[PDB]
Amino acid sequence: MRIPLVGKDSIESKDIGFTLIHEHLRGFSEAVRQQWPHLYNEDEEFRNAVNEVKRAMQFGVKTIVDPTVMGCGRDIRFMEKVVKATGINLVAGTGIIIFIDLPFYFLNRSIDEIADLFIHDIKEGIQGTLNKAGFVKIAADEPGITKDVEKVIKAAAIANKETKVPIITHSNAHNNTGLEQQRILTEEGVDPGKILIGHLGDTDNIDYIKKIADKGSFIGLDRYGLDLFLPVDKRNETTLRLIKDGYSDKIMISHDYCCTIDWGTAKPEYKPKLAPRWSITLIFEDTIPFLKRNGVNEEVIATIFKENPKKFFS
Amino acid sequence: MRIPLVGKDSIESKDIGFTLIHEHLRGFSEAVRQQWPHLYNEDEEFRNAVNEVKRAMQFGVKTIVDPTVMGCGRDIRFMEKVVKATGINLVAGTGIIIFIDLPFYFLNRSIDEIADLFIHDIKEGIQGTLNKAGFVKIAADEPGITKDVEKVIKAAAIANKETKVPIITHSNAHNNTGLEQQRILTEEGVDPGKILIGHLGDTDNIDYIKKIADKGSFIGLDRYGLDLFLPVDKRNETTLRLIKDGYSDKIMISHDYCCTIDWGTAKPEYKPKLAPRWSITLIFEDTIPFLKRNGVNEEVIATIFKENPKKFFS
Ligand SMILES: [Co+2]
Ligand SMILES: [Co+2]
Ligand SMILES: [Fe+3]
Ligand SMILES: [Fe+3]
Repeated sequence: MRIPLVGKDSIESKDIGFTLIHEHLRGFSEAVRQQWPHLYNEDEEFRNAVNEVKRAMQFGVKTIVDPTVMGCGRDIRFMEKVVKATGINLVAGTGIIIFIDLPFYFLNRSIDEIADLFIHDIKEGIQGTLNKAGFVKIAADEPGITKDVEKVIKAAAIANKETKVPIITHSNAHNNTGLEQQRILTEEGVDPGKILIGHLGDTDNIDYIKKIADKGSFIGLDRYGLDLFLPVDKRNETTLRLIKDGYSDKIMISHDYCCTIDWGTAKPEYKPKLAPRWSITLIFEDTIPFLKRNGVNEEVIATIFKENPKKFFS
Repeated sequence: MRIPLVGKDSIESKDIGFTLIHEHLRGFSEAVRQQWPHLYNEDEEFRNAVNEVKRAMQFGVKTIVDPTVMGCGRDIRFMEKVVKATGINLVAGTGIIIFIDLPFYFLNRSIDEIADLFIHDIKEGIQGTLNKAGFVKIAADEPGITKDVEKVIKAAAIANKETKVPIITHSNAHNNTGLEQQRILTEEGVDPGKILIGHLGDTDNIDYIKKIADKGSFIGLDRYGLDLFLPVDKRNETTLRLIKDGYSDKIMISHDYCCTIDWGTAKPEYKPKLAPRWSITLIFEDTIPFLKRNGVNEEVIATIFKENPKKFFS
């Protein structure tokens, strides 16, 4: 019974079914929400999350993997309520999202101490519940591999070696952070096939993407719907090029959709094409249809959304 | 009725009495505590805070100012319970402690939006209660005045100009951050006498300290008890030198004691003199007695602990 699920008994990885590997039921900054609760509306967040999950299930999604962790407001009790309302298979994780330095708590603390937090969540449970973490999430972005970023990467390696759960990353597609994450993890003894290097869909530098896939890790053509990083069409072109080039067995596709996020809204940009609705089902309305009529068959779709997650969690 | 108090009616500034201007009932990283509650024990924190406050009151402390804000785990409900248990006058504040960048929430948000959070806490109340903030707290440290640090400083200026509450700072005594905070705030129209530049007691560069006091702001000879920054004796010498040099009317003394903090414990260092017990009453056991027998009279003590806080909040 490999994979722990929020609010359910654990399931064998072979039964994961059609999976969205990188979605967020909700995201927020823990410190801002604790200090200024007036900014938030949990009931609206809950309604939005339930609606999106139901829509995903209507398109045949069986399992959602939610890599919300420390820094983005992971709340296992909110997740379990969404499960109760929908019946979705939901995989929660553990980890830390930082781009520069760790919080003040971590002053004078070792990599082992950080790893112990992840292992606690995997083996004992999350936030005082018996819901266990099924993967580790880590990050790097524009600042690159800082001292503290490297500490978290190495802690994730320790957690993987002890518990065998896979690792999902956040990277910046325009620097080499994804490649660096992969290298540091594999040097620490992590199987490359247990790593998903995230946010690679943000670039059309296909050689960089192929380099990571060729080293053995899954490539996250996630953020489907955020044209800020790269338009859906260019993403689609990149996705289609990778498929016709033979990389289906390394491709993971998701939206990285946040049913509710607290980030300020950026300046809008309007293109000659009307922006597709970023949602947890955009790949069913745009990407998958775009793919199909470009010649890619059902077996490729099954590889990306079923076989690849199965392997990842196997 | 100038100064709001946690769990009490507001008091006139003239009735503040003997005040500890910079103490923490509790500190923690919001994100770490939300994600790994197993690391914390609120009942122990509560017992420790109540014990320390009671001991302070036995030495004649009437009012404690607690500059725990976003980044250090401000919790108004915990504070109100401590008030109920002790009867202390407790002044809570608003603000943000960052050293480099703001949390992800603040992407694409203006200085005005940040100021609005502080003004909400001052005028409406803290964390969904009717307990209001009586000052703004801001920080800068080893990284200096970063873009985001400057945004928070300017937001504090807006809050002060609108509400007239004073500003307490965290600075690094070994760079010019305190001087920079003072300059930026005064350029934005903040009265220098409404600013306390914190952590200046960490240095024995008296000329730097005098420079800040001479520009009109209070000088925080806080961290009494943390020999890491500077031994008590050297602090005492610095404090005594400043007094005999005429700076009593700018000096503010506190411990910056945290009844419970979640920071990892640093490598211990042992000096020929046994380390004095860092606590909220160390100045009653060491500093004030050290001062008195060095010739400083009761009027100086009243200036530092009564008249100066009165002015600050007037
Ligand atoms: Co990400
Ligand atoms: Co400080
Ligand atoms: Fe994400
Ligand atoms: Fe402090």
